[PDB]
Amino acid sequence: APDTSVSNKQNFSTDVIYQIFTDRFSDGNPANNPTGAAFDGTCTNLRLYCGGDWQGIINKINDGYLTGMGVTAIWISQPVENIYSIINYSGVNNTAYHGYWARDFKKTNPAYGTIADFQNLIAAAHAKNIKVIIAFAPNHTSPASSDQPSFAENGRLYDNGTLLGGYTNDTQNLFHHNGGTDFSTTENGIYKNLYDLADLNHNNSTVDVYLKDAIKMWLDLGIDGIRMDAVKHMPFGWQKSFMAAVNNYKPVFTFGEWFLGVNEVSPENHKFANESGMSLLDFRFAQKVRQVFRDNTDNMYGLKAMLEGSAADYAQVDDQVTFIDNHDMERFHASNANRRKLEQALAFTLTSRGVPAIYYGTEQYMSGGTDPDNRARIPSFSTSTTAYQVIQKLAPLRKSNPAIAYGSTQERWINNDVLIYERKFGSNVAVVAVNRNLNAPASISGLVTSLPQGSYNDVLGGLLNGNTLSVGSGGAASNFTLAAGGTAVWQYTAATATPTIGHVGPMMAKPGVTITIDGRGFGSSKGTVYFGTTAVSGADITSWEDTQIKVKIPAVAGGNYNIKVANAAGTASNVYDNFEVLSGDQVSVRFVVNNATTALGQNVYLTGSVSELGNWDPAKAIGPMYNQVVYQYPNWYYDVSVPAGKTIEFKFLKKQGSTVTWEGGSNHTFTAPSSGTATINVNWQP
Ligand SMILES: OC[C@H]1O[C@H](O[C@H]2[C@H](O)[C@@H](O)[C@@H](O[C@H]3[C@H](O)[C@@H](O)[C@@H](O[C@H]4[C@H](O)[C@@H](O)[C@@H](O[C@H]5[C@H](O)[C@@H](O)[C@@H](O[C@H]6[C@H](O)[C@@H](O)[C@@H](O[C@H]7[C@H](O)[C@@H](O)[C@H](O)O[C@@H]7CO)O[C@@H]6CO)O[C@@H]5CO)O[C@@H]4CO)O[C@@H]3CO)O[C@@H]2CO)[C@H](O)[C@@H](O)[C@@H]1O
Ligand SMILES: OC[C@H]1O[C@H](O[C@H]2[C@H](O)[C@@H](O)[C@@H](O[C@H]3[C@H](O)[C@@H](O)[C@@H](O[C@H]4[C@H](O)[C@@H](O)[C@H](O)O[C@@H]4CO)O[C@@H]3CO)O[C@@H]2CO)[C@H](O)[C@@H](O)[C@@H]1O
Ligand SMILES: OC[C@H]1O[C@H](O[C@H]2[C@H](O)[C@@H](O)[C@@H](O[C@H]3[C@H](O)[C@@H](O)[C@@H](O[C@H]4[C@H](O)[C@@H](O)[C@H](O)O[C@@H]4CO)O[C@@H]3CO)O[C@@H]2CO)[C@H](O)[C@@H](O)[C@@H]1O
Ligand SMILES: OC[C@H]1O[C@H](O[C@H]2[C@H](O)[C@@H](O)[C@@H](O)O[C@@H]2CO)[C@H](O)[C@@H](O)[C@@H]1O
Ligand SMILES: [Ca+2]
Ligand SMILES: [Ca+2]
Ligand SMILES: [Ca+2]
Repeated sequence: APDTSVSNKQNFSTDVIYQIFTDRFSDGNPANNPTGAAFDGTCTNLRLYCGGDWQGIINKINDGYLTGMGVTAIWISQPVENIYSIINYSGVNNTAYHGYWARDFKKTNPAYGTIADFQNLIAAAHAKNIKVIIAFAPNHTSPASSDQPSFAENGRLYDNGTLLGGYTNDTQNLFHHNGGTDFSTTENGIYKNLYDLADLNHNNSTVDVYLKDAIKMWLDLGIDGIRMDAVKHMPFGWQKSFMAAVNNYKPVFTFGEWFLGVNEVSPENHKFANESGMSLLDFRFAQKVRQVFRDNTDNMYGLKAMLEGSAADYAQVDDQVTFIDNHDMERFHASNANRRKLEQALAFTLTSRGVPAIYYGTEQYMSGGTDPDNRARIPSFSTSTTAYQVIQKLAPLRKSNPAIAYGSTQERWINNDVLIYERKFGSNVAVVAVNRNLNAPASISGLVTSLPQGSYNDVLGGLLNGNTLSVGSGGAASNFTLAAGGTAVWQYTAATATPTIGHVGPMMAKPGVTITIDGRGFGSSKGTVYFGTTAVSGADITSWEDTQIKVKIPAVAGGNYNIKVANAAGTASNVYDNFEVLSGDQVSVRFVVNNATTALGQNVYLTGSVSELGNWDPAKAIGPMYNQVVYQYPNWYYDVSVPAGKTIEFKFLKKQGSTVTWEGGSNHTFTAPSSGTATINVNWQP
């Protein structure tokens, strides 16, 4: 099958996602609607259930609303059963309409539908070439109070109907009891509760095994991707072991929600996306786009800087999920704003690197403040809005032109208000011009591109006041006027002679697992696949065609490898780096080191005899470790994904910048559990 096939669960770069807030999209089955004080059929009270369900989504898939727009993927509110409580937060009733207050990760939220309904959704979507992503929020259960067990459902967690425990009298320590986070530090936000939500303790074996078994149930139901919620608030090491469980079973595109504020560039964020096994929602992209196209707090130079910086900071920038708004922030389109601002932001996002995700209702020019005002019921299913047409015209390009899906990004023309950028992959090219100034046109002279000589029509057909482009020899474009608010897209596609890799997924797994290599120019005959210097050919290459290769990871030592392929003739492709071969199945283990004193700025890290611990390379040591919440300085702790059942030697380090101080004595040693969790507690050796 080609890279663009709906069956490709490992690559969403050729797709356009539609963010569906289930309760607010379409009530296709009034019979499953909640009743009484928990429901408002008019959807005036945005904190109660309005009735939106999976049958509704199926209907909108079948009547062409989404397909007519060029949407090829959707994500939905967490499908698992939520609490049924109607919580009164200071005179206002609140329900779990949003799906984030889970009580049973192995059952469905009856308001959205039954397991049968979910199966029907997966089937209907796939029949229309639409992939399905589910939100999954394993960070917590629901609102709770340990002193007041009668409040809500006391954050109780059930295992397919069987009660495991609640927040009160939690002798099993299924949850954290460290108060609520104040977001002061990453550690603080991980081991303390978000709001009043009962924080799950992933170091508890029951919780660990339960959640991994739960996600596998959904994987078996045929989901195509996972949107991990609140990933900045769960142990990064545990999450890596979670992604390993997923990838070593049935790998599907996974990305997490890690909020970044305006002007926030986070090295931790980058590292997480680069080493966790999942990518992230591109807040850096979203926030900059809002600054430039919505709030006028930065110009095109800032947009360019974001594009160049992110392409260098994220190992796989093409896996970051882009957007201009979501279910938490104010909708991009302000009531009194010119609609062209939204239309340009959409065009920009749809033609830029990554995986575009459009919040439901954006195309209907919905406006709204922060939660819950940004969650109104979609007011119309009109295909006649300009925004709907913009998406309809550009979304399909991610499938037809690989430069959009996998291409590099290069600024070709720029000033305060104008940015003309080029996407290029193999012989494929796309050039996009955007003039955010709604009052002043710009004279574009001296524009040079990789487009072959010829005349190019605006893919938007002038919808956003674009124009035709005339390209002479050398890719030089004839002088033209870019209209005020003008947005144009010019593109070129052609066969690529040389094998070219545009995407690889998953990027982390143990040997034997099948990975998907997408691109162009692979040829129809099986070639060779390289993991570092190791060559793979023949039987282990399950399938091979021009745009997609399915190949099993060879039994090489755990570590980071460059991926490369060669066609049957022996011509080598470009290198796709940062592939992590795991040393085997993974388990999450908590390491605790006692009496490790340090100077301000100096932190403790973990190093060891397996790749999961950096193979004794301080530059790849695990950390910085924590020392405030679960354990207190001079004691440090950290949760780490390590190969199950392996005997591992390790030591702790104290690092100040790249300056390292090693534990003295012999290495510490332990054998990781075969499944579940474990805690290894040792003393710092001088
Ligand atoms: O021994 C003393 C005492 O200890 C214990 O009590 C402590 C608690 O255990 C501890 O958690 C802590 O609770 C307090 C909080 O720290 C504090 O912040 C405060 O919480 C308020 C909050 O400040 C209010 O704003 C309000 O919250 C609102 C939000 O503002 C709304 O936006 C909304 O939210 C929900 C969203 O609508 C949902 O979509 C979803 O959000 C998800 C996002 O959409 C998604 O993108 C993201 O990634 O993930 C999100 C989560 O899935 O869920 C949101 C949360 O439900 O609605 C909420 C609710 O109205 O209200 C909260 C609650 O009041 O006050 C807390 C109570 O004090 O501190 C306690 C005291 O130290 C013991 O439990 C106790 O018995 C002991 O006596
Ligand atoms: O995000 C919050 C902060 O995180 C990081 O801070 C960590 C430090 O870099 C790391 O050294 C350690 O800090 C411990 C000190 O090493 C240790 O000496 C002692 O600190 C003393 C201090 O020496 C003394 O001068 C002062 O009067 O009292 C301090 C005791 O509170 O304990 C420290 C731990 O409490 O761990 C820190 C994380 O907990 C970032 O480096 C920092 O910039 C962030 O603000
Ligand atoms: O990769 C080949 C070798 O791998 C393994 O060796 C690793 C060690 O097992 C591991 O402990 C660590 O070694 C560090 C020491 O633990 C640490 O004490 C220090 O050693 C200093 C020593 O303190 C000092 O007295 C002496 O003068 O210099 C030593 C350094 O040469 O740093 C060590 C790291 O440089 O990392 C080792 C890998 O680098 C296998 O155990 C070994 O058999 C293999 O040959
Ligand atoms: O002609 C090559 C040149 O094209 C672009 O330069 C633009 C510049 O961005 C505009 O602001 C204005 O000064 O016109 C120039 C072309 O004459 C590229 O930005 C530049 O890197 C490239 O060399
Ligand atoms: Ca319904
Ligand atoms: Ca947490
Ligand atoms: Ca890369």
